[PDB]
Amino acid sequence: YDPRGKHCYITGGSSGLGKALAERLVKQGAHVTIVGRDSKKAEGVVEELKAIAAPGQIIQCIAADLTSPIASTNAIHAACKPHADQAPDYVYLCAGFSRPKLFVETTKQELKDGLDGVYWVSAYTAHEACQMMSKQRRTGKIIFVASYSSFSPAKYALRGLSDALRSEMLLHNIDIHIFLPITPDVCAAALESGLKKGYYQITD
Amino acid sequence: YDPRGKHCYITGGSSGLGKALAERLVKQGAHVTIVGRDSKKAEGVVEELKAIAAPGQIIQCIAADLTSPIASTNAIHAACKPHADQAPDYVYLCAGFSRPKLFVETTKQELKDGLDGVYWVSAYTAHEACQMMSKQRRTGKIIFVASYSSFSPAKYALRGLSDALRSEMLLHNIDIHIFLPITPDVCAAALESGLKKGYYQITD
Repeated sequence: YDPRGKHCYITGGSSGLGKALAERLVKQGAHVTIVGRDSKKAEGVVEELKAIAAPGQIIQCIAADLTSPIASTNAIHAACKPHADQAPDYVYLCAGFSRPKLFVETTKQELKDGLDGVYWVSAYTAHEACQMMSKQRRTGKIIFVASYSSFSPAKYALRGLSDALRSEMLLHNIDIHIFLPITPDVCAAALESGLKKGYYQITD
Repeated sequence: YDPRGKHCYITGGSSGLGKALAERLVKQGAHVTIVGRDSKKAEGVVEELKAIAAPGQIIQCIAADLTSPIASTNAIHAACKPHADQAPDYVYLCAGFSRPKLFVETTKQELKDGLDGVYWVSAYTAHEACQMMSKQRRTGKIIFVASYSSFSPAKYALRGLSDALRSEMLLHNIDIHIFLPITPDVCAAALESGLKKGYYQITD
């Protein structure tokens, strides 16, 4: 886990923990690609980080709804045209919304929306991510982030997919990790902490 | 947990564990409603069980894809027109398919299909189920069944929803349970076993 000079593709990088992670993955000296839906929100942060980058560091961003398989697929693909079609190395999955409610209060379309909102954002990407490194036959990491509710299912699903992959994808020699979390940049340290120390599961 | 004279609505009741459960929930003396997709498969089992029922026991079945919110919603509603619009008492969630594969091998549409296949079949029902007892303001139980992969997420999701509900729905005074499993009828005993003994989590 040496991030410097490495493509770091970070979903949800335009808000809390995801932005934080970019801040430092830059300070250290990576190529940092943030994804989000809000173009201005992200292209703002882009230039904020562009400031403190040393010249020649690719610091781009991409507007996409990562609840669409196609958007998820086109995004990661987009972010490597600059990087000579080199797959990313380190991929960070921080996209998420939390609009908490009561089961009985909730429409079925509300439930579907919340799973799409928390699971697939991470999963649809993670898929095409592996599919990329696999076929290019390169390595590098995939890092999931998790943590009245009824988003809970979606969080468990992530653990579920982490665990399935953390098995499987050591046939295509790909690291798999997951986070179980304080100013975001704190949690950011916890993560880089446990990552250099190689644990598959990481807390604060 | 006295099943006799109680509406027992059982998704996936036309195959393994779900059929088994009907066998005994009849032998004991319930009103038993099996749901499945295969009309002949189910209307077969229906009459098989109709044999061994004592007269006056409502033993019906319903063909529905429980991956549609509307099908899931119309089914449970259908199965209570005979039962004087009385919500079910005991609801058993055994619908499921397992078509195991490699992540890298899998299409994104394959993954979506597998979650729909294992989670929503149970969840879309469980929702309308509660929504029914809640608004009728009656009690009764909701029982989830769980247990290279990439159906794993969907299993974790169930545990996830079980856990969320097992909290929440003790505001609408509704029992919540879950199964973690041998001839199906074995597992069937394990379940009725731990259910009369009131544990929320049940193994074999």
